[PDB]
Amino acid sequence: QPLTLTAATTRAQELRKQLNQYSHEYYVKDQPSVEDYVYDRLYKELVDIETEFPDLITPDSPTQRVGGKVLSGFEKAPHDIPMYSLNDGFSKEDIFAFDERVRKAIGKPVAYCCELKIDGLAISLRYENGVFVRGATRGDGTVGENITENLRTVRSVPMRLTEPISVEVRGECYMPKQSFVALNEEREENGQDIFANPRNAAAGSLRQLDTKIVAKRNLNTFLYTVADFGPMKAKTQFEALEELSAIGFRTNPERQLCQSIDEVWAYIEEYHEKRSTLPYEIDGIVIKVNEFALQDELGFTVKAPRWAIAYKFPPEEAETV
Ligand SMILES: NC(=O)c1ccc[n+]([C@@H]2O[C@H](COP(=O)([O-])OP(=O)(O)OC[C@H]3O[C@@H](n4cnc5c(N)ncnc54)[C@H](O)[C@@H]3O)[C@@H](O)[C@H]2O)c1
Repeated sequence: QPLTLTAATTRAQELRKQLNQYSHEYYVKDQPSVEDYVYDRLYKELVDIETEFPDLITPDSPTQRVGGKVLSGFEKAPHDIPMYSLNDGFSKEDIFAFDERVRKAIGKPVAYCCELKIDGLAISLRYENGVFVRGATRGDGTVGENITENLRTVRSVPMRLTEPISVEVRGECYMPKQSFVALNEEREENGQDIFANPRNAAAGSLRQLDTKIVAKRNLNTFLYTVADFGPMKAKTQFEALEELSAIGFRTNPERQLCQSIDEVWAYIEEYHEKRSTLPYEIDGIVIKVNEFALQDELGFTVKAPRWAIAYKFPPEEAETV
């Protein structure tokens, strides 16, 4: 073990503080001081040390936490069903290793429902008898910020479902490139810190206390998770996407159900190219175990599901100069 117990402990402490500090600025202030990959590199090191010396994992470690503390100002939005993060992949190997773990837990190969990781803000919508009653941010996974109002200024968010059914679903809220571009040119004239990336613009907007502003910003959505099914009958993630659409939610069409891990990778390769042709920023791919009975079997860890993995994409910005 290249690292000695002392070297890893001290390193894990440095890493824990440094990373925690950065999370606070990124979630609790939507004003990060470091690039996302700088954070990711450091985060990845912590994970390696924690994996090499599990005895060093502490409750305060960022590996044990999701998102961040709620931005006071708004009303607290407890989550009846917890929200999480996802485990990341940065190589074809990671994708294959993930498949390898799954196969070992299921005992056979499984088909994956692949989707584009829409780069925006995480949201949760609550419906009671077809009526939109609450919209929330992910927060720290157990308590978000109530942003129902703000969310009602968004066209795609349906006010009443197609059936007077009660359900809870999650998805993403974003700002198309088209508008990110525009908005900024405007803010510049108003001498305001033009938004860094489409992600922070959306987050900066939705977490704005004055809906008056929010309304004019122009955001869209994509729903991809059913938290509380109510009377929904889908047994697979691929079906749930159809059902979510069918009851009135906007859902992303690029999804593809893959029967082999080779197909998953090709899907990843594919959209990594088409990327530019899309009107919305995507920060990767989300590979999901299609069968729900199986997702239940795999379960979650303190921070993320075992039945999914997110292949990360550097922002096209960094692939285009
Ligand atoms: N620069 C910094 O200081 C700093 C600090 C903290 C975190 N970060 C960044 O935050 C991110 C990690 O936080 P994260 O919890 O979002 O981890 P993650 O990037 O692995 O995220 C998954 C999230 O993506 C979303 N998503 C989009 N499309 C989806 C789909 N089809 N299916 C399922 N989910 C979908 C969900 O909202 C979900 O919470 C990284 O990009 C990291 O670099 C940066």
